Amino acid sequence: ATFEIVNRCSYTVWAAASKGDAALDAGGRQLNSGESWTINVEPGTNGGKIWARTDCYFDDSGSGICKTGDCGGLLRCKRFGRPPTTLAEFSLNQYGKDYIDISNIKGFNVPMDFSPTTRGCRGVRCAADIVGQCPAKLKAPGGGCNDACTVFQTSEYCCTTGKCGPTEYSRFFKRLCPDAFSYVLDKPTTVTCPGSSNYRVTFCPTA
Repeated sequence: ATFEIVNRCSYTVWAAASKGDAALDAGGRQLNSGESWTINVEPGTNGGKIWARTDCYFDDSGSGICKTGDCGGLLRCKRFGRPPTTLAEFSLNQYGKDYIDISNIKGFNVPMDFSPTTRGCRGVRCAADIVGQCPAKLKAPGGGCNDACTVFQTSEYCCTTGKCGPTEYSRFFKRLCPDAFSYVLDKPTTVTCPGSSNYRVTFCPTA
């Protein structure tokens, strides 16, 4: 499958693509404002994620650190990123279908649209100004808005019992972005697309 990753932000993002134990395609790439990166994601991929990283410092070897979404200090991500990270999440070719969503469960850093290229399903978007509205206690020191589980590390927020409901902090994200997951047991906002669809992930969407 094809995923076009497009940076329409006024700032650079270091795009990342991983399925948690491995890179998808090259795993990461610097996208200056206006740049795009088209990757191939293998059919059958489950638990794939694409996200933006902001304010990265990499040396010539591709090692360093990002202020949001850092993946083990690498330019080319193999693992998932440090919160806060707006997440484009997908599993492909699952019983004939693809499944896509956006999640704020690990916080929000960059506004995102995640849409199919085909007409056979809809896209989803979380592009409200969550960082500008972020409650003080959730503000992340390098930018972005942490989820409450990251900040407080209690079962109320982390759902580590498999038993949790909405909170004032999940509702902060959910009201701003109803189409994104705001906590683990949120009413699902996963979209069913035709199997073997192609997609576009847009940072700072306007269309």
